[PDB]
Amino acid sequence: EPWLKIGAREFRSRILVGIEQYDSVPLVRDVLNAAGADVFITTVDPDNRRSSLLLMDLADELPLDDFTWIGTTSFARTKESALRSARILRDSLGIEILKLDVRGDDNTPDNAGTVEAARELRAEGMELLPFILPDLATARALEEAGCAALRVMASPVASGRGIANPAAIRELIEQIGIPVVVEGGIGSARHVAEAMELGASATLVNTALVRAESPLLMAAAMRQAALAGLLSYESGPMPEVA
Amino acid sequence: DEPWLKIGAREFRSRILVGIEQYDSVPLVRDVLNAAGADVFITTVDPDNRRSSLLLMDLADELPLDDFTWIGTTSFARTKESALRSARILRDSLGIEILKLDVRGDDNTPDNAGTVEAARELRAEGMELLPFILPDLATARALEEAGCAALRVMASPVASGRGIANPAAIRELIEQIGIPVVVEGGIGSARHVAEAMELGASATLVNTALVRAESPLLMAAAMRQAALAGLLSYESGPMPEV
Ligand SMILES: [Ca+2]
Ligand SMILES: [Ca+2]
Ligand SMILES: [Ca+2]
Ligand SMILES: [Ca+2]
Ligand SMILES: [Ca+2]
Ligand SMILES: [Ca+2]
Repeated sequence: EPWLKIGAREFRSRILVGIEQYDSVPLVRDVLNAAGADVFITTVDPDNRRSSLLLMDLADELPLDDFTWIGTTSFARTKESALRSARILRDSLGIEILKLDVRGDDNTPDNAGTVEAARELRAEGMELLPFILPDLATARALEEAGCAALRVMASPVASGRGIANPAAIRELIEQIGIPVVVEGGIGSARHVAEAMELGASATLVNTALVRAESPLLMAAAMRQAALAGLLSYESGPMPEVA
Repeated sequence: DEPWLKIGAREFRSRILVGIEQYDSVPLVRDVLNAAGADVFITTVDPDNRRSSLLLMDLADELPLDDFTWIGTTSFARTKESALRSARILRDSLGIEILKLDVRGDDNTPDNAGTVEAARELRAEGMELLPFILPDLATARALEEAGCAALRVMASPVASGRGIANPAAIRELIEQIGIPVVVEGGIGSARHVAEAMELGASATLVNTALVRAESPLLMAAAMRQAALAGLLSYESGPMPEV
C-alpha cells in the first residue's frame, strides 16, 4: 500500500535517497536500486541555475515511470532563495512536487521561514514536503496550509547521531494527520528501524549512504530495517518500548 | 547465511535465538520459531517425564525439529549446584552436550563469579557452553579462556523491554573477546535487535518481547528482518557518530 499519494503519483518505498549531491549516473542507479527507492530528487542553485541530475539523465539506466520526480530547494539559506529555486524547477522542468528546504546558519531548518515559503508556494499550487525541527505549532500550520507530508529533523545533518528526541517525534506523529518522514542525522539501519517504530511513514537518508564503506550494502540494510521497523510497529510492542 | 558459530557438525546461522523454555503453548512455540527463522531449539525435554514428552511429541509433527540444533538449559535451576546437576543429567539422559548456562542471583541477574565457576567445572567434562553474564571484561576473558563457545551478555534487565542500557560497554567487550557474543535480556522490539548487531553482536536472544507483543508472530518476523538489516549495516561500515 502507498503511504502517500499526490495526484496520480504513489509513494511506496519507505526509504528516500537524497541524490542531489551525486554526479555519477551509474552510482545514482545503483544506490536507488539498492534502497528500493521510487522517488528521484533534483535540485537547482538559483544564483547560477546549475542543476543536479535530471530524471531523464537516467533514462537508459532506470525504469523512469516507476520513479516520482520531485524537486528540492537545497541551496536556500533564505525564504527568497527557496522560492526562486522552486519556481525555476516548476517552469523549466515541469516539477510540481517539492522537497522544501529553508536552512539557517548552522544547516538546521528555519521553521518560520519554511512556513512563510510554504504558504507562498501553496498559493501557486505546488505540492509540498517541508523540513522542520520537531515543533507542534509549526507542523499543524504546515498541515493546515495543505502540505502533502512533513519531514522532521531527527538530529543535525551529517552527524549520524540518529534520533535525538524520540518522544517529541512520536507526539508530533500522533497529532499530525499527514505522513511524517524522519530525516537528518540518520547514520545507520538501526536509526531507520527506530523511526518506523515511532510511527514514521518513511525515512530520508543522504550522508549515511555516501560515508558508509560500502554504500550499496548500507542502502539495502536501510531498506530492510524500514520493513523491520514497520512490522515491529504493527506488531504492537510491549508497552515499555514506548 | 554464514554460520556465526559451529560446534562439532552443528552450525548456528539464524541471528535470532528464541528463549522458549518457559512457553507451554505448542502453537506459540511453532509460530514463533517459524517466523523468527530460528535454527536453535532450546529444550527441557525429559524422556521419562510425561508432560514434557507429550509437549515435545505435540511440537514434533508441526515443526521440523531435525532442522534445529538442540541445546539444553539450566535457567530453571536457582543455585550453582542445581545448574551443574541439570547439565550432567541433560548430557547423560539426552546425550546433549551444548548448554545454555544460566546461574542467577535472586534478583534474576546473572551471577558472574558463580557462572565462571560453573563454566570451568562443566568445561573440564567437555560440555560446550553458552553462559550469560553482566557485561564485565574480566569475566568475559575468563570465560573465553575456559573455552566457552559463545557469550550471552545482558543488555538490560530481564522482561524489562528497556533495550541496550550500556552499548559502549558491550561494544568494547565484543572488540576484546574472541568468541561470538549474543546480546540478551530486556530486548523490547526490532530496533534493539538492529542495535545489537551494529555493536558487533553475532546474534540476539529474545523472549519477553515476543510473548508480550500484541502479535508475537509479527514481532518475531520483524526481529528476523532487523537482525539481518543490522548485520548488513554493521558489515557496510557505518559512518562514525559526530
Ligand atoms: Ca556532487
Ligand atoms: Ca554536481
Ligand atoms: Ca499521524
Ligand atoms: Ca526425569
Ligand atoms: Ca501436534
Ligand atoms: Ca575464537
